[PDB]
Formats: sequence, C-alpha cells, structure tokens
Amino acid sequence: RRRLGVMGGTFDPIHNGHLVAASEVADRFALDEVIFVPTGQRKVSPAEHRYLMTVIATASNPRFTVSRADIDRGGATYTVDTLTDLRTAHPDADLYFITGADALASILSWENWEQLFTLAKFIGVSRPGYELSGLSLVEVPALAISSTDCRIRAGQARPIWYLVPDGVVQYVAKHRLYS
Amino acid sequence: RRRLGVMGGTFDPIHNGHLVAASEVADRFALDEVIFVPTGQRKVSPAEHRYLMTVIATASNPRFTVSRADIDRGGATYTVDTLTDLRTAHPDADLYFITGADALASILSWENWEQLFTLAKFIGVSRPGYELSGLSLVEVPALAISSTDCRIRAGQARPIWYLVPDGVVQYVAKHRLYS
Ligand SMILES: Nc1ncnc2c1ncn2[C@@H]1O[C@H](COP(=O)(O)OP(=O)(O)OP(=O)(O)O)[C@@H](O)[C@H]1O
Ligand SMILES: Nc1ncnc2c1ncn2[C@@H]1O[C@H](COP(=O)(O)OP(=O)(O)OP(=O)(O)O)[C@@H](O)[C@H]1O
Ligand SMILES: [Mg+2]
Ligand SMILES: [Mg+2]
Repeated sequence: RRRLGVMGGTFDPIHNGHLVAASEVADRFALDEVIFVPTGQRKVSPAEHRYLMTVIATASNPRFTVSRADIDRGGATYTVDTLTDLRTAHPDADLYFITGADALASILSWENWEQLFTLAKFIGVSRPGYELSGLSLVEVPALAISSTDCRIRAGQARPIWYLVPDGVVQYVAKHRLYS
Repeated sequence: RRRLGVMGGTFDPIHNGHLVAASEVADRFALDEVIFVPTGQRKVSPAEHRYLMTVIATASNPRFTVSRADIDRGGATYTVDTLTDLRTAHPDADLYFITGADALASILSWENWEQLFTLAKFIGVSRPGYELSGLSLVEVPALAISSTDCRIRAGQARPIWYLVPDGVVQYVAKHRLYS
C-alpha cells in the first residue's frame, strides 16, 4: 500500500523545522509522499497566503505536496476532519500523521485520539523546548525555530534567512506579511 | 568605514547553521558584506568542491560573498594569515571575524588571539552543544547542525534537505561527495 505522510500546520510561515521534520519521517518510514495541509482560518495571515508559502516551500522536494482541503472546508480545523477527508481522497493509501511534541500532547490531552489512530499512524517528532513522551516517536534534527519567532523577526525588519526557505523569505518581503 | 563580516570554515558541507549565524551577525552589527572563506587543505573534500558549494550556498543572499584566498595560499590555514590577507585586500574596511563557540575556544586556547584582535573585531556566536563564554558574544538561532552529521547522512543515503541549502543538496548528489 502507498505510504502518505500528512503534516497539518498553520504554516504562518512554514519553516525549516517543519520541513526537516517531514523529511526525516519520510526517510525513516519510506514514505512516497508527504502532503502538507494548511489549517483553515494573534492575527493569522489569510489562508491563501499560508497555502502559497507552503507550495513555494515544498516545491523543490520531489516527495512533498500541499492539500488545500482544510482551508476549503471552511471554519475550524479538527484532526478527525482532516484525516477522514484524506481517507476519502486517497482510499488505497496508508496515512501517517506527522506531529511535533507540543501538538501531540494537545491531541492526546484534548481529542479522541483512539478514533484518530484508526484513521492513521501517528508519528510524533521532537521539537526543541518540548517533551516528547499505533504511535511512533522519532528524533528529527533539532532546529529551534517557530513561526512566532519568524513573525516577530519579519515585523522588526530582522532577517528570517535560513530559518525558512529562500522562497518564503522572498514571499514574506514581497507581500509584507508581518509588518 | 565599510563593515565586512568574515567567516572561515571547512565548509564540507556549508550548512544552515553556518548561514543563519552569519546572517544574525550581519543584522546585529549592520554589516555590508559577509565574506565566507573556505579553509585550505577524516577525508576533507577537495578545495574546489568546498569553494563551489559555498558560492552556491551564498549566491541568493545579496550580502554574502566567497573568497578563495585561503584555498589559493596553499598549505594550512591560520587565522592570522586569513585576516592579514583580508586586511591587505580590503585596506579601507573594518573586519568582523565570525566564529562559533567551539572554534572560539580553540583560538583563545591555541592562538595568539591578542594579535588577532588587532586585525579584526571578533564575533563569537552560539552553537548548540557548546559553551559560549574587542570580542562580542551574540546568540544566533539554535540549529543543531554539523557538517559531520551531514557527511554521515549523505554516506548512508539519508536526506540532508533543510540542513543545507537546496543548492548544496543538489551539489552533493550530483558530485557524490560523501559516498
Ligand atoms: N521546529 C519544529 N520542529 C518540529 N516540529 C515542529 C517545529 N515547529 C513546529 N512543529 C510542528 O509543526 C506543526 C505545526 O506547527 P505550527 O503551525 O503551530 O508552527 P509553529 O512553528 O509552532 O508556529 P507558532 O509558533 O505560530 O505556533 C505541529 O505539529 C508542531 O508541533
Ligand atoms: N550550527 C552551527 N551554528 C553556529 N556556528 C556553527 C555551527 N556549525 C559550525 N559553526 C561554526 O562554523 C565555523 C566553521 O565550522 P566547520 O567548518 O568546522 O563546520 P562544522 O559544522 O563544525 O563541521 P565539522 O562537523 O566537520 O567540524 C566555526 O566557527 C564553527 O564554530
Ligand atoms: Mg505552534
Ligand atoms: Mg567543526
């Protein structure tokens, strides 16, 4: 069966932390594809901008794609809705939902994760400054990067080079996203 | 006076840790340029390959250039020789020698650093897993990346995406540098 990575995120902006994590997981579980899924709509940049920055970010990687499913569904994004639609859209694939330590704790604490485990294999990945502890835990390269830090840098005219892809650096400057 | 960053390195390969560090320093001290200087000739990849990967890596950044001075001098690279030649090649500029915590300790422990401080301002930067303590100490984004780890990944056919620039990922694959 086809092995599809899934990685949800606000992606405001997508950064090298998100991308290095997806790439490690893709290697360790021999995934054919990773679909990045921008969440639907602290100011959150419009959905279309977050979507496009994600297409630009993932463009160069032969295995990474983007779904606009969550942004098009409308309203709030729940993990169950994301995976169910992906199950319907890729009936013959095995889904691997990729999630960093903070968002994993949140799913385990606040969602019916037993149901979620019936829709996909869960791959919890490490993130600097958080505690990682049917579900698999993987250590990915330690890149202490948050979108928050990027948004603060962009607003203070401080550089986000080498924290996000060159495409995202350009895209943030051109559309003036966080100033 | 013109403010020139200088960053020496083996650059085998250059990675996002090196580049994010140079970029932070460039912002904090309003540098006009950062010159990356590959050291002259554990197998170290030929000088020309390390040089080119550095040109490719720094290409997209308007403020980053490369000097082939150290690789062309011949023999072993000493910090004093690097800075003296840069002083001669850019007589009217102020040099800022950029160096991570491990290489800083090594210079302070093993070289006549008082002389070196007469040729340039020293900017010690943080690196994960090392202790940072005329000289300035700056915290740069924490990206736990080493060329060593990249070389080991490349040799085991494991991905170095988002640890090095896309150009370096391509360049390592094409010339098969560490396999
Ligand atoms: N540096 C990182 N390394 C690994 N996983 C990360 C990293 N940053 C975020 N993640 C994971 O990426 C997913 C989406 O994160 P999210 O969109 O909130 O990004 P973010 O960097 O945390 O932005 P923000 O700081 O605005 O919350 C989550 O599963 C989260 O755990
Ligand atoms: N992740 C990093 N963040 C900040 N500085 C770094 C980082 N990696 C290396 N440096 C600095 O880059 C300069 C050159 O390092 P070098 O060429 O030895 O790279 P490296 O990553 O340590 O490779 P190797 O692992 O083969 O020693 C030094 O001043 C070093 O302290
Ligand atoms: Mg977050
Ligand atoms: Mg080193």
